[PDB]
Amino acid sequence: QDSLSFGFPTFPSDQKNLIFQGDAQIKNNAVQLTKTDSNGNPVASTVGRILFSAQVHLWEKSSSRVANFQSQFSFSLKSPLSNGADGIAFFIAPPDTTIPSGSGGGLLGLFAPGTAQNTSANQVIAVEFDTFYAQDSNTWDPNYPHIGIDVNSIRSVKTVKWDRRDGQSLNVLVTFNPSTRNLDVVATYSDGTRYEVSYEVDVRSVLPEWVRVGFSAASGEQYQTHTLESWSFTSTLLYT
Amino acid sequence: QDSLSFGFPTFPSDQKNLIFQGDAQIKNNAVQLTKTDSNGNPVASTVGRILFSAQVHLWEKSSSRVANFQSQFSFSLKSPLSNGADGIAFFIAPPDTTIPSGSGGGLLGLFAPGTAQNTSANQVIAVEFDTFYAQDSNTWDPNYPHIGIDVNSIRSVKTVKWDRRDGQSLNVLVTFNPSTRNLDVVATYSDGTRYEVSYEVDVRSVLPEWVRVGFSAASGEQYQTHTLESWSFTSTLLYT
Ligand SMILES: OC[C@H]1O[C@H](O)[C@@H](O)[C@@H](O)[C@@H]1O
Ligand SMILES: OC[C@H]1O[C@H](O)[C@@H](O)[C@@H](O)[C@@H]1O
Ligand SMILES: [Ca+2]
Ligand SMILES: [Ca+2]
Ligand SMILES: [Mn+2]
Ligand SMILES: [Mn+2]
Repeated sequence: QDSLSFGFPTFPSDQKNLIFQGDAQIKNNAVQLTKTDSNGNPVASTVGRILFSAQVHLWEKSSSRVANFQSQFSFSLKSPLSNGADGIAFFIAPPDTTIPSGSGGGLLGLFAPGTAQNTSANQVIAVEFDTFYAQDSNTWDPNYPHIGIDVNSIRSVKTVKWDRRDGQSLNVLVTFNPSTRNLDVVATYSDGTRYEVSYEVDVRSVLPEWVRVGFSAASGEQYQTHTLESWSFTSTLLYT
Repeated sequence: QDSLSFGFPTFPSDQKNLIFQGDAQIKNNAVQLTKTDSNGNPVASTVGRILFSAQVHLWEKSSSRVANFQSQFSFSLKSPLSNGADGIAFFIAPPDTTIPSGSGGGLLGLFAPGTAQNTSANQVIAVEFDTFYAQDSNTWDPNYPHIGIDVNSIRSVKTVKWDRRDGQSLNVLVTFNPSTRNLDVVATYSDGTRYEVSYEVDVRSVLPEWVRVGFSAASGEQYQTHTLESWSFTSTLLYT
């Protein structure tokens, strides 16, 4: 289809169109990307991702068209630790994408250690909300919590300072305009605090014509829940 | 998802989200539901169907909601014969539906011969565009071409006389309003000739909560091409 849209105002346990990978599962009408024990507390060493089952037609070689897409979602992170980790990301990848071996912790379930900073070795565009930046292990990160735009590498092409707020929902709107090739991210907390970051990228040179969209999160030695609360997505092919 | 929408203005050969069954295949930017020969001519004894791959949440018991949905599509029928057969149908059925054994010809690839008129044995709602009605083999049909609403039986609960026009595209809008439980069908040719048929039906008592939607067509001894040219669909769960 040239156009596709879907909306999850909440996530009831009865799901048919989500691909669950790793530890991801539905609990209390939300998607818990990372594992929680019986009491709902976060645990270490866990990775989980979800993908929408239908493939999205991102661009079409034959017709010179590229999709205009918008992804709106909300999530919250909670941890009793002072340094909850590692973060959650909205991502776009080839349809057969699976969790790479050893992609836990700071790799966010998106990259393999050996090629995490090798741009010619990956095909992924992701928007990360990264809460762990210890310079000794997450050497590629700026030294503070941040929102980053990742294009084929865990070392973000761009980051902006962000504040992690325990148990508070962050609403995010990610949009891509094929005319300007701008990928824009706008995130807000309920008190109006706003974060914005934009990057120009030709998706046709990074991803295949058909892709799958979803979310990924992970926790290494440090941990926190990564709860996806709602998600709506729309995409339509346009002449450029 | 509570809401789902997709649009196919045309059908390029590179499809990823369609389930093809029987003889259905893409050809010249359209879906040819029934088999054609090397030159594009329709042939006898063929059945074909397509279904969109993502499942539609038609109703939700826990919340007492039922979806409002709209399906718009256009198709054309062509045949060397003056009495082409057998017809095309838009249908909604359980997700695992497959072509029933012996469902060719007048059964339109939707019902099994032995239970075609047994309402307690089927789970399907279909809107048929039936061009063949000989009473020796299609004993359940009115004696004229017709559009019909089928609820668990090949013997339509409601029909309207219709005119088959060789090679002309018919534009169809099928809508279901949960507030009134009315399934409405409006079909029009480009010159403005219009046909309408509606029926009140509680989808909750006929189909499961999750379903798949698609099209089916067949040709028995008499034949014609059944070309699906475009298709758009949208569904939204509503409390009514
Ligand atoms: O969880 C914090 C931290 O723990 C370990 O050091 C590794 O798993 C890192 O990749 C991760 O960033
Ligand atoms: O095609 C016309 C007619 O041919 C045969 O008689 C059978 O396949 C019927 O079911 C069909 O309606
Ligand atoms: Ca990090
Ligand atoms: Ca018939
Ligand atoms: Mn980072
Ligand atoms: Mn009929």
